[PDB]
Amino acid sequence: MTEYKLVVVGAGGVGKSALTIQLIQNHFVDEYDPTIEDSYRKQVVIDGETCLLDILDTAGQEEYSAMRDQYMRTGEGFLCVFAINNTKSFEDIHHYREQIKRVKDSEDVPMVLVGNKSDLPSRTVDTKQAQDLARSYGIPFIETSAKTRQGVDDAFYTLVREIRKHKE
Ligand SMILES: Nc1nc2c(ncn2[C@@H]2O[C@H](COP(=O)(O)OP(=O)(O)O)[C@@H](O)[C@H]2O)c(=O)[nH]1
Ligand SMILES: *S(=O)(=O)c1cccc(S(=O)(=O)Nc2ccncc2)c1
Ligand SMILES: [Mg+2]
Repeated sequence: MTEYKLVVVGAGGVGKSALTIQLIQNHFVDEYDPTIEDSYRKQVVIDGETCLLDILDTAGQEEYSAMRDQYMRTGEGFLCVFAINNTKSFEDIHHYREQIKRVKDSEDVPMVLVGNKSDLPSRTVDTKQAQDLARSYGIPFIETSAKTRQGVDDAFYTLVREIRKHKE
């Protein structure tokens, strides 16, 4: 079956681990060591076809590591995550997108902008702001909650579909 290599990037605290663990293991985890980088694996059916997802969940201290570099070079698509209640994490999005463009040496990189923690009412980033940013990057914007599962499959499977079209 076809395999897809996905990488979840964004500032610490935005919910990368929670989004990934929710997708892979179907549980919301409120206390996951922010310093753990790990790859996760799941067999899923997307548009009728069984796929294997391999997902790197990133920790900040590994950002410039050689081993991170190898995963980024081979990564086929990227979720750029911020939290809708944290303006700083939204401000940081360009940093992650820039790193991806550089490592892939490409303007044609499958990516989705993810606004996580949509269940929280203390919003500080507007959907219109993120949609504008996503449009400027040529990518979709998907709202998620790792807590309620809102949008979680949609974010990952949208990225997969983008990789699939990029390859095929
Ligand atoms: N309410 C809510 N909390 C979340 C969500 N995603 C993550 N969190 C919480 O935010 C904190 C940081 O999440 P974590 O996954 O460790 O972020 P990471 O540093 O990007 O891996 C934890 O307390 C999580 O439970 C979400 O969608 N909603
Ligand atoms: S790592 O130990 O090299 C590793 C663990 C699991 C899966 C892989 S990979 O699918 O070969 N590469 C990859 C790249 C980017 N994101 C996820 C997985 C590597
Ligand atoms: Mg984490």
